[PDB]
Order: sequence, then structure tokens, then C-alpha cells
Amino acid sequence: PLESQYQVGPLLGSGGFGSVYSGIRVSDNLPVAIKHVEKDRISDWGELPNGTRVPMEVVLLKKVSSGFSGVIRLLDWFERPDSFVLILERPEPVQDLFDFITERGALQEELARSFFWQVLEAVRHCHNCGVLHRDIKDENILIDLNRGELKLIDFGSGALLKDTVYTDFDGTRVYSPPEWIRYHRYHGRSAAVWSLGILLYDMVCGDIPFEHDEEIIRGQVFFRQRVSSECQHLIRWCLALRPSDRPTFEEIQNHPWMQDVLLPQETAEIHLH
Ligand SMILES: CCN(CC)CCCCN1c2ccccc2Oc2ccc(Cl)cc21
Repeated sequence: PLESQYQVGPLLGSGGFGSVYSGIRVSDNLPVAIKHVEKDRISDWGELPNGTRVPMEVVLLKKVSSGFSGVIRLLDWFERPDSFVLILERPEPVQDLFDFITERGALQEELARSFFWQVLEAVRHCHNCGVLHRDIKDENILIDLNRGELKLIDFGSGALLKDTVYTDFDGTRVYSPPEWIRYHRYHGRSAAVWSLGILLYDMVCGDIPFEHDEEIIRGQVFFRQRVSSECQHLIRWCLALRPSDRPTFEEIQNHPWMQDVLLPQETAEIHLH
């Protein structure tokens, strides 16, 4: 029933996540993304409530897709002989943060604050639903350009949240924390805070702080652009080498630099229209 119920359009992208195409739901003209993944190329599986075997990505998406979140929500999925096909939300118009930064260069602090705050709310939501994303970065963040609302994509590299150690990582090396590099061991939250550190630096600097492993192990941050003393502090605190020196999400959200954030609407007025 799938090829009848959604109207396929252009290819939006392809990579390690499969092939995403633009789509329109026939029922009510809703714009959507259709994501095809080959069964052969799924290393991590799981099983939902009703007890059937699906890719872990579907498990995790189902857990975060209730209500309004800053997460692109799963609407439906289909199994095919050799692929799995996912129907997700599609903002119209849209741009990933990587392209946005690549185009507009480093971001005014006011804008980064809105954006980063929103990311934090989304990641909190995920954690609160028992999900760990494990691959927070600019290319997994979409911007609805009209509403100013940021939205997270690309689960599995994700996992269920747990308080024990993780000894596996199939996310992005340059966003991985020193404890992963050295010891092949990390804990979800503190490793998330690291990657948010990198995210925030990316936003205000136009580029990621570390390229090689030795730079990560060293954990030392130079600023090529004018960035406020308070923003530099927050960045360095998130990028603390010892995980227990890193802030909690609460501590991040109460940090002086995170004060008087703009709402999404007004962010777009000022910065995207
Ligand atoms: C490469 C260019 N851009 C798109 C503007 C980023 C790739 C986005 C592909 N993608 C995507 C990539 C990886 C996992 C899920 C994904 O779901 C999506 C949902 C909705 C949209 Cl619009 C896009 C995705």
C-alpha cells in the first residue's frame, strides 16, 4: 500500500543513513521525508512493544515521536523484501545547520543562543524518553526557516539511555569525547555534553574545534573569531576532559550565557527573514 499512499519526489540526500526522498502524503498534502535503508546495511536491531524485529532506529523514533518535540517525528514505516522505509516529518522550507553555517559563516551569539537552547530542549526530550542520540552535530539538525524551530534527525547511531558504560560508538569521531578516544568507554550524558560543546563552538566559530585525535586528547580550544568571555567559558566547561568536570543540562541551561534566549518565531524574524 506504500507507493499508492505517498507521492515520491526528488532525492534530498543519501549517506550512511540511506536515501531520503521528498514526499507528499496523498491523504492531506502533508510534506514528508521518505527514508529507505537496505536490510543488509543495518548493524543494530531491536524489537517494539508488540514484539516484532525492526531496526533500532524505529524503536528509538517511536519512543520520541509522541507529542511535540524538537525531534523530526516518525509518522509511519514499511517493511519491504530488502529495505525498510520510514516516513518522517518534513519542514517546508528547510535547511540543515551544516549548510546554514557553511553559507552564512559563524553565527551571531543571539542566534547561536536560540539555536543551541533549542537543541538542548530536544536532547533533554530524547533523554527524558529513554533515548540517547549519540550523533548530535550540525548535519543532524534541520532549521524550519519560517518558524525558527530546530529539529533533530538521525537516530541509530542512537541507543537506549542507561546509566552503565557504553563500549560501542558508531557516531562521528570529531564529535566523540576524549574518554572514547583513549579508553573506548563513555557514559551517555557526559558524552552528549562533550558533543554539545563541539556544537556550540561550531556555531559561534564557523567550524569544529578539533580535527585529529591528539587535539581531542589535549582538549585545548583556540578561538579564531571574536566570542564573548561568557560564551568561551560555557564551551570550555562542556569540553572539560574529565567527564565529571562537565556540566549537567541544567547547569548549561542556567549558565549566564544562556539567559534571555529568544523564542523561535522572533529568532526567524530577526535572523532568517
Ligand atoms: C544533505 C542535505 N540536507 C537536507 C536539506 C540534509 C540531509 C537530510 C536527510 N534527512 C535525514 C538524514 C539522516 C537520517 C534521517 C533523515 O531524515 C530526514 C527527514 C527530513 C528531512 Cl527534510 C531530511 C532528512
